[PDB]
Amino acid sequence: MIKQRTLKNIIRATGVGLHSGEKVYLTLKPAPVDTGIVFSRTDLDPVVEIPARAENVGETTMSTTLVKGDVKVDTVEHLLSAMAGLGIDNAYVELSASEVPIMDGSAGPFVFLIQSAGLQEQEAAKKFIRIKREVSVEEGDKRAVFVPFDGFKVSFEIDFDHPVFRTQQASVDFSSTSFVKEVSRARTFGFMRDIEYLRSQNLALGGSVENAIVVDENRVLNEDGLRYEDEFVKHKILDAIGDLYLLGNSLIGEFRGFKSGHALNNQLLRTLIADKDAWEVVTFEDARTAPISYMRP
Ligand SMILES: O=C(NC[C@H]1C[C@@H](NC(=O)[C@@H]2C[C@H](F)CN2)CN1C(=O)C1CC1)c1ccc(C#Cc2ccc(CN3CCOCC3)cc2)c(F)c1
Ligand SMILES: [Zn+2]
Repeated sequence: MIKQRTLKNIIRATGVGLHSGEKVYLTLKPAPVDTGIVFSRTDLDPVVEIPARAENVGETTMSTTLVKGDVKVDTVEHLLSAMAGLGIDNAYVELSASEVPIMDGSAGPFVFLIQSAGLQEQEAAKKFIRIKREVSVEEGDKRAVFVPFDGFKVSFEIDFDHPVFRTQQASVDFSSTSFVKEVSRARTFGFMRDIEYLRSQNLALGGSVENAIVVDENRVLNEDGLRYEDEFVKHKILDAIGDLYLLGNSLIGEFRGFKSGHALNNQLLRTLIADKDAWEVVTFEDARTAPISYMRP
């Protein structure tokens, strides 16, 4: 029987918000069965908790933000990506400030910290959202789709008219490939002319070559370049896996992104949730016949 997972031990990390530039103390705690991923602003009195669910997603343009009243948690997608990748169902994420720390701009540091601490199987069936019908959303030339698939796979395409863009297309079947190996280390990227604008608007305050691929007109400015030839589209898949986990359960299905980002990802989740014909919740009493498997805890 495929069991729910939480953390074996507490994880503590320190970092900077990409946008806020604020120093932030992060604590990941075990949580009981059927808790889900709950973010917790522990710098406030009282403490403000926000389940990492589609219903709590704020209307911002820079990253995935969770909101309850006018309290926010910015840039949740890379951490939620790591949680999704390692099959963590239940955890409390405590933050000393409004923004998840950016770390190296990937999920690599999160997956390392979590796998260092280890994982704990819990005595309850892991619940999955199975895609039963195609659900798509469009806005201009951008598309995001859910397709039925006996497993979990993400296909992504970006199309920048830019000398730096390499393959802009990638597909990964996670039933037969590591989230860790393939996608976790893939860093966010910023173009010089966007970074200049965002800086002029007091955004990108934490950004550096240490936590982002910096792309001018022609080339990566980072001194050690790219971690993968296809790091850009790999990072888009990382962002998708993070937004997909706002469903609050691992997906049995395929996601296809074409020039998609968090706004359209959020639109897809909300239409999927609304269309109960297109999805159901399943458990697996026998992992040997399940279409997905997880790493030894
Ligand atoms: O939002 C940024 N990139 C968005 C990229 C990545 C991807 N989205 C994601 O990954 C989502 C969104 C979040 F990124 C996380 N998940 C999709 N996407 C796009 O579609 C872009 C074409 C629009 C971004 C990244 C780094 C910095 C940065 C920075 C920075 C600022 C200053 C300096 C200092 N420089 C020193 C040298 O002289 C210039 C300044 C260095 C880096 C920044 F200001 C902005
Ligand atoms: Zn990202």
